[PDB]
Amino acid sequence: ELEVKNMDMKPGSTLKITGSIADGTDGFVINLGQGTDKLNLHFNPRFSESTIVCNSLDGSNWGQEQREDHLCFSPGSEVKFTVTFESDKFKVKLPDGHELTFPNRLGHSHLSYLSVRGGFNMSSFKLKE
Amino acid sequence: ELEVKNMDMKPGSTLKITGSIADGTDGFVINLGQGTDKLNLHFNPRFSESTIVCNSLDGSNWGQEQREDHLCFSPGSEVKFTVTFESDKFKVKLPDGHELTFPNRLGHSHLSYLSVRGGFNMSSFKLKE
Ligand SMILES: OC[C@H]1O[C@@H](O[C@H]2[C@H](O)[C@@H](O)[C@H](O)O[C@@H]2CO)[C@H](O)[C@@H](O)[C@H]1O
Ligand SMILES: OC[C@H]1O[C@@H](O[C@H]2[C@H](O)[C@@H](O)[C@H](O)O[C@@H]2CO)[C@H](O)[C@@H](O)[C@H]1O
Repeated sequence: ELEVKNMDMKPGSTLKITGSIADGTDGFVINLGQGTDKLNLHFNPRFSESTIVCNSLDGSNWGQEQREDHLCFSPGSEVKFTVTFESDKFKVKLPDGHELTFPNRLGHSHLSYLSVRGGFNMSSFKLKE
Repeated sequence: ELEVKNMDMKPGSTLKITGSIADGTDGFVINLGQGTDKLNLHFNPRFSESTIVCNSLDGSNWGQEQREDHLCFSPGSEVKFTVTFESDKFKVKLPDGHELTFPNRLGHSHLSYLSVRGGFNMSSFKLKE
């Protein structure tokens, strides 16, 4: 339920998130955007469905749902995701090395809100230039 | 206006902040507390007065002000602060190992709100128990 607010994530920067995935959890959520009603990227690993459902949020309506069946990490372990923001798109680097890519459909050249929902408890985040 | 809402900082754990002091600023603030109304530790380095002002704020009530002139850093530099929360006091470890201490006046055994004002651009946040 943690929520970082008013950060300055410009294009080219890299956000490094390390946290722990609660035992026996269905999944979790990492939201990046301008605010709660505007999520440029909604990274959501569903252990239940065995997928990483990524999607965007523009107020009330979600965008087309994209899915990646490359859930190669487990609960009980503390892992790290490295998502690098780029005007054109985001590249999330999964803990097992596999890079993902989600489009910046909302045209936002600046992120400022992050929120950790679900069974993930992040111990630290690092914003690189 | 940067604010980390919803953290789970209990006594014993340690927050480890890192950032850049904006060139030309007169100071910056790091608030640790229950919210905007309740601040258990208001950490404020004044380059304009060359001290570090520490105080507590119970909604409207600002406690007795503490001033520590061990302000051995300047703007344009990257500093590191380590805040250990003992339920009885806050111990702030300055960039140069010098340790400060501020009594937990509001008697809380949990901190869930961080906020940064002033000319400090935060790059790291690590919280571990
Ligand atoms: O799209 C991300 C969004 O999905 C919601 O659930 C979807 C579900 O993934 C989809 O298969 C179904 O058709 O619609 C549901 C929404 O009504 C989640 O509830 C939400 O948290 C996001 O993860
Ligand atoms: O106690 C922290 C608190 O300080 C206020 O500033 C004081 C200042 O310390 C004092 O020298 C001056 O005489 O009065 C000011 C206002 O009462 C800040 O206004 C407040 O934001 C905190 O930083």
